[PDB]
Amino acid sequence: GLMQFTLPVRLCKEIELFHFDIGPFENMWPGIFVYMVHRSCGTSCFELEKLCRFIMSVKKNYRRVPYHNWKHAVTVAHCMYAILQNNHTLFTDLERKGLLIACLCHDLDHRGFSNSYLQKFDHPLAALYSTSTMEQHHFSQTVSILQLEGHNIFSTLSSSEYEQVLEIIRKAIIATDLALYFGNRKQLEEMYQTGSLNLNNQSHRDRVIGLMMTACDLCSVTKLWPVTKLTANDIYAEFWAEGDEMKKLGIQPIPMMDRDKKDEVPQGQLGFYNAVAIPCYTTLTQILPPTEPLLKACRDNLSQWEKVIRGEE
Ligand SMILES: CNC(=O)c1ccncc1NC(=O)c1nc(C2CC2)ccc1Nc1cncnc1
Ligand SMILES: [Mg+2]
Ligand SMILES: [Zn+2]
Repeated sequence: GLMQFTLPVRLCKEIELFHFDIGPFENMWPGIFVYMVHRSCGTSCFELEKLCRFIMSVKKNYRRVPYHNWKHAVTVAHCMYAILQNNHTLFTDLERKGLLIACLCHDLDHRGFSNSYLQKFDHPLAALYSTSTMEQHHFSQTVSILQLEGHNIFSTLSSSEYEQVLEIIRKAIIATDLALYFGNRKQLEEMYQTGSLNLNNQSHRDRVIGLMMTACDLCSVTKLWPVTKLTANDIYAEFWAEGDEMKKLGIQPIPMMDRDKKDEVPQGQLGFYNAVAIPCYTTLTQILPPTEPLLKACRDNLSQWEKVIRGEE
């Protein structure tokens, strides 16, 4: 109860910045995450005996994939933590509790394949969920772990606070289905231009949290160039594996995934930052001004990829 976590000075300072890397030491990530809950939400809002067990069950149910892994979970939670702490008043005590849990669980039991690959493979999970396949799987795994004994971190909420918090987490996890991002950004844009946006409209908050979630989920692109560059490798390791699996199914895959089209990557990154990342953070900064560091860091990296093409690295 009087048992706050501390961190090495460098981590204590660097953790409050959007562009924080959580480092190569697996065994501190749980301490980092707990620390984020305790500053973001209070020393009280989760019983330590129960949080720590939830964290360790969630670690266990991520897999050893190059990108969609436990380290990705915690990066995404960190980024959400930075947004909450720079947007201190805008969000309820419940939103704070649910969104960090949402982020930690957002990719539970991911195998490193797209919704598309399950559909073309005819994987059972595509039968049981037609759209946002992995995302309904991830929310489903999250509820399963919450029902293990000594794992209900929410035990002390009222029935209705409980239903609110699980409903936050579910929409939050679903929003990480980038297929849904595009229209969710379009609608939020139109509501901020035409000034109709209202953060007491619960359908409006929903969209906003949805964008926050896209932003956190993509936040490897808002890191210092050396981190972005090296995470790009991890994401492509998965893509090229999927491309290989597409070919096995006798389907020439999209070039993003053809490991014989490695040359076309830097142009592909350009396309992506232009089509997706820049738009995401632009609209996010438009809505939540204190998140600009994300847009600035995104732009730097876009520029770093322009320099790649021009032969300058
Ligand atoms: C939707 N279009 C495309 O996904 C795209 C197209 C052409 N090339 C690349 C593309 N996607 C990505 O690069 C990418 N995608 C994603 C999710 C799967 C969708 C997440 C992070 C990414 N980048 C990244 C991350 N961390 C460090 N460096 C880079
Ligand atoms: Mg995902
Ligand atoms: Zn993710």
